[PDB]
Amino acid sequence: GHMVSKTVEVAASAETITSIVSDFEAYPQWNPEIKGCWILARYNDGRPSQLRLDVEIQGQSGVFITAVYYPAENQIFTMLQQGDHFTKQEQRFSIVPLGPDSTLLQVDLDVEVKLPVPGPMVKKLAGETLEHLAKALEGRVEQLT
Amino acid sequence: GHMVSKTVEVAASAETITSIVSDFEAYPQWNPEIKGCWILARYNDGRPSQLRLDVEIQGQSGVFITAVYYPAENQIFTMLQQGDHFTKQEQRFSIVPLGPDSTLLQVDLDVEVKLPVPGPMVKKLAGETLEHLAKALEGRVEQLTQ
Repeated sequence: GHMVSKTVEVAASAETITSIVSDFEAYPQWNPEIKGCWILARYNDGRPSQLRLDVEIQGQSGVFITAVYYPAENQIFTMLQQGDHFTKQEQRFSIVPLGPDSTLLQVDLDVEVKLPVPGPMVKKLAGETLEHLAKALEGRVEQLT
Repeated sequence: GHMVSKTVEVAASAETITSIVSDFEAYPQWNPEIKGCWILARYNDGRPSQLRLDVEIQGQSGVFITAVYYPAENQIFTMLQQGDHFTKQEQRFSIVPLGPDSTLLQVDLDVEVKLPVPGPMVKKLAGETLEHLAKALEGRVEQLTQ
């Protein structure tokens, strides 16, 4: 079980969506499956380079220690360093402008689990995570608009 | 949250104690309340520079992210960067050889808790943690010695 992807159109500008995806410590305010987030380290330009995320994995609480990379202007790439449940979690956000106030958010999620869970079930659970993330982001956009 | 200290004489060489204390990922094997420990980053010489420590108490999990320093050749100094319940946790291990086969372990622990727990109560709990580690290290030494 491995890479799943989700594209969703959001009713906000590309810079607003990039700001939401980049405001990691505000994740618990609008994402139900992230209960806490702490910036552990920052690059020399101040951008967060390492995070702690308190997450809910199928209802279990879990802790992720994650590295953050910035491939391009409207792109964010996170890489799990050590976490509960998963041996690998690589997530790429790509923010593609549509119109002045509309944006395509494209999310790739790349996971490997510690327990020998069957392939289709891993991709189903990762797809559900992206489905919920998109709905949570929609709510955050409406709250700020 | 004033600093608490513990000195214990251990019946093992300095190289044995240094190896036990430095083997961070083996901590769960001899500490019952530590469920996991992972090296997150290393210095350029390979020595770990950052750790994740998972503790469990009454089935309740806690996670600590700590930086590791080597201030002197016989010293290991850890500084909590972010953890549950604590705003500060600075712990220093100093390993000094005594006789041909025993060594002195010096541990200082300086903690701050998030809740407004009174100072004297924090230091009492920190002192209990050090006894607790000292007894656990004693067991690990006996388990690892001939």
